[PDB]
Amino acid sequence: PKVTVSIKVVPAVEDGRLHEVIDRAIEKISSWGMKYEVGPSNTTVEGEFEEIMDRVKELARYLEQFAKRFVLQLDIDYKAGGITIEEKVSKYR
Amino acid sequence: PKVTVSIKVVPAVEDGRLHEVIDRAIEKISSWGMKYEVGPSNTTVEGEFEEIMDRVKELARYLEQFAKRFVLQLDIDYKAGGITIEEKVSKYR
Amino acid sequence: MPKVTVSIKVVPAVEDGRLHEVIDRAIEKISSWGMKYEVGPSNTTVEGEFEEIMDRVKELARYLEQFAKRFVLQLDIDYKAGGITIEEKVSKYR
Amino acid sequence: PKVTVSIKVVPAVEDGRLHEVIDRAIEKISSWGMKYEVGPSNTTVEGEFEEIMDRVKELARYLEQFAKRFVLQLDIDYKAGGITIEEKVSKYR
Repeated sequence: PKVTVSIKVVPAVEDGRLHEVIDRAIEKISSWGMKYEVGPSNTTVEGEFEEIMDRVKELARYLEQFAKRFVLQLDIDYKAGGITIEEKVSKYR
Repeated sequence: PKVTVSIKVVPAVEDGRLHEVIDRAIEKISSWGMKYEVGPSNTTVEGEFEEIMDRVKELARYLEQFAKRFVLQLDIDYKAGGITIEEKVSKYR
Repeated sequence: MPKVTVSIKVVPAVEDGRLHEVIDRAIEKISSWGMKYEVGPSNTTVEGEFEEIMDRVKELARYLEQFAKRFVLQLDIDYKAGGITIEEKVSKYR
Repeated sequence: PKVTVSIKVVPAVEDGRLHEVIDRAIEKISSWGMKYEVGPSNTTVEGEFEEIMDRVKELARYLEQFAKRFVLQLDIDYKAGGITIEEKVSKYR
């Protein structure tokens, strides 16, 4: 199935670099070719679950060059038969 | 100084009724008078920290009439001197 | 009478080498609340009355700003009408 | 180098079925052979990042037989050179 996965990076860097590491994470996520939405606290991608999990492997390795330590959080909405961003939000927009 | 607080409610109810509990939470959050944004995974409010914490107390009691069991998650971005939704997202918008 | 559990995670925007002092102060502060608590690898879980914990969280945030000008603070609340406890969720495994 | 990954499952089922789905998840996690710790809110594994991400793919598919909709949350502590459960908790135990 197609699912949604919200991704948050919290790097262990001095706060003046915080936003920058996050920008690299967002840019990387945007390269995946999947529908995505940047929010105030996370970035949500919509796509096939196993592909996203593989992309998350690449994202973590990529982020090492910018931050030696970071928290990476995934919030997955897993639904048999699929769930999309629009099904979750369109009613409130 | 403001903070952002992203709020996620995950009720223990059959999938068919998920959307209803969430609707009520979003409706209640919209009543607070604070700037807010509904995302696919959470709803983010911007405002004064202690007031938001008091509003969260009210939200949880309110939700109990719709779901007897739920997960409530707050992701708070706390910055001395304040932080806003725009400072976090506007460059992607 | 009804309790909730609330797991608390602090992630400070400080260099890796200072992460642990902020977290230590957070844990020390949580332990002063008098509530049953358990420190885990990723968070610290308290069991107690919901509104009291929310008020303690207000104090926690103010307290922590001395040690870190910017931090993420995450709460994961298990809310159950009539109450839920740590033991009801983990005793099976311990 | 290891990471720690804290896993939370929140199924969209009635409250009476909730702890059961979670037990199935914990049992499956225990089959991975990795050091793990069950807590009140999540179960933390320590091991190699990419292997854990592949086990998470299997976990989601497995859980589908019990709950057709669920939230699955990963909180990953990622450190250059590795990080362990003991490094994170042993000071407070």
